[PDB]
Amino acid sequence: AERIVTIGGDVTEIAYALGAGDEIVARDSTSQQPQAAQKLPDVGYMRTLNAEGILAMKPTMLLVSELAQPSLVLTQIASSGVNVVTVPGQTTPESVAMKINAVATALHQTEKGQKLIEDYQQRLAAVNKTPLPVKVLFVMSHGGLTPMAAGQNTAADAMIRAAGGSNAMQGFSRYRPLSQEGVIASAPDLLLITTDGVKALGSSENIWKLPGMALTPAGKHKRLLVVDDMALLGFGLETPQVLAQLREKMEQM
Ligand SMILES: [Br-]
Ligand SMILES: [Br-]
Ligand SMILES: [Br-]
Repeated sequence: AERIVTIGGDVTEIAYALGAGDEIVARDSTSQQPQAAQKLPDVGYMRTLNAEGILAMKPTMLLVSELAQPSLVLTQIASSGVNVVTVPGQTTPESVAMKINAVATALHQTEKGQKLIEDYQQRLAAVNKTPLPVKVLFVMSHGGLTPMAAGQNTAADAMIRAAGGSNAMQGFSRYRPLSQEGVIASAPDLLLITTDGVKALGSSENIWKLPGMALTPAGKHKRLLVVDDMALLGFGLETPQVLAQLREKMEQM
């Protein structure tokens, strides 16, 4: 009897996993999993929401990532009588269980949430996170906006560390434009990028034309790992599988 709008691909996938599929009426553009979600109306991008697009779906509940913007839109939706449930957005392996908890509590499925958490925790524990001497550079890019490198306090940094690797970029937080000297000094062994990042550059071969990139170990061997954006950076249920693959890629080298 509820009508749920879910915002954040991590959140949507969790809500489906807890059995709420029948009640989900719309989602945001970052929500493409499971495949059923793709058939639902799309209310806008998580970071550029508008109230009308959500209210048009006549929701009773909005399950929304803390990463959603603008915050004013959430306030407007709550004022309209919709139950707005914020889901934690911390980009850490500990955070996934808190996300499951938040959604399970809202859906009155605490028991199923506890089981999903137990499973996630065991899958995460099984990934080898012991340090490996491999440096990874993550590049974030847009359709025409300057390509950037991720430093600390980013989702990409957290994933690299959780797989036992080292971020090639050190000493700054969030993102900085790529420079030839900084990229060369960072000397990454592996280039990590999302599918949308490749789309913005046009092709994978354009990665190797970025500043300094051809003059790094990664560039010398065109060593790369391209991952779906929400799987790589979203900190959802598939986080252990992504970490296991990142670990394997670092090991094979
Ligand atoms: Br977004
Ligand atoms: Br990131
Ligand atoms: Br490769």
